[PDB]
Amino acid sequence: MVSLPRMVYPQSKVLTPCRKDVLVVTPWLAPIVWEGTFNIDILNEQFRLQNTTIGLTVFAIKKYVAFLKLFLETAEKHFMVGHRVHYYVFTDQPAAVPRVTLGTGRQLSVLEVCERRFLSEVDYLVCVDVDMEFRDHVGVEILTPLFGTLHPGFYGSSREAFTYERRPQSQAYIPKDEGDFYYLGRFFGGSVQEVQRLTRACHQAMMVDQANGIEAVWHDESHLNKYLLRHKPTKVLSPEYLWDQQLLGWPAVLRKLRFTAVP
Ligand SMILES: CCCCCCO[C@@H]1O[C@H](CO)[C@H](O)[C@H](O)[C@H]1O[C@@H]1O[C@@H](C)[C@@H](O)[C@@H](O)[C@@H]1O
Ligand SMILES: O=c1ccn([C@@H]2O[C@H](COP(=O)(O)OP(=O)(O)O)[C@@H](O)[C@H]2O)c(=O)[nH]1
Ligand SMILES: [Hg+2]
Ligand SMILES: [Hg+2]
Ligand SMILES: [Hg+2]
Ligand SMILES: [Hg+2]
Repeated sequence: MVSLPRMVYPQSKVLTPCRKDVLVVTPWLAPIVWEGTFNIDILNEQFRLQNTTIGLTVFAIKKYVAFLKLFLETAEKHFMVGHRVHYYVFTDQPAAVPRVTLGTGRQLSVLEVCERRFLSEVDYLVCVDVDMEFRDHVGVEILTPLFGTLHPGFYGSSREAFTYERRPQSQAYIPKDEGDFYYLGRFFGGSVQEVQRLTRACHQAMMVDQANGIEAVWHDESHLNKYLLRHKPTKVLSPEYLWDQQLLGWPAVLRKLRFTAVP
């Protein structure tokens, strides 16, 4: 709505690709977020003017509560810094949640293990796994109605090699000649509405597979991929946003490693 203020930055070169080594836009015109493709100053202005609030959801059950401290501490240094953030930690051990110091405008809720609550408190929802840590900037450049993240182990793979559910009996089934990318189940999100639609669809699909006595090869991730195949994401995040340096190193194609597995 509101107009952006005067800003000074490099023009942008119509005749110069921002990247010559990677695909920066999908066939359905959704941007693929790589370092160098965005001016964070412009994006920060756009989202702050909207007083955007981002919700970050994580599940920490059983032995996984041990990952919370590093997860939250690093998020405080790299996730949506400058914007309103609301952390939602779902755990079976509320008292085991570390007391992490948060910056201003950021809050955390412990939910022991509602839907409409999200719609009321945040504009976007970012759903990630807790056994990770932020190592670099993860900001508003990822926000959009719906986004998936390229899985680090298959970004350069052909569709036939993707570990999609290949059994026709499963609702998550995807044949060999179908598929755009293999998205990681550990990092996805979008507007509250779109995220609830995705989780709702996947919940029902999994219920169907259950009754039929079948369980997708990679569970939630398998259904996520089926959903995103049929409902194209409005933005796709590159592997910079979901990596594992111990297992994959640090390729030249990745100018930054932002969110990674904890060794
Ligand atoms: C062909 C080489 C690929 C190496 C990565 C395999 O990653 C696993 O992929 C499956 C789907 O095929 C699941 O997504 C699984 O969760 C992935 O493992 C997890 O992510 C990788 C990157 C690594 O951090 C593992 O320790 C995780 O368990
Ligand atoms: O067999 C499993 C593996 C993971 N999880 C849950 O998934 C979350 C994060 O998943 P994972 O360990 O697969 O994360 P990744 O290494 O993919 O980041 C954990 O907090 C657990 O609550 C689970 O319930 N069962
Ligand atoms: Hg979520
Ligand atoms: Hg689904
Ligand atoms: Hg599900
Ligand atoms: Hg899903």
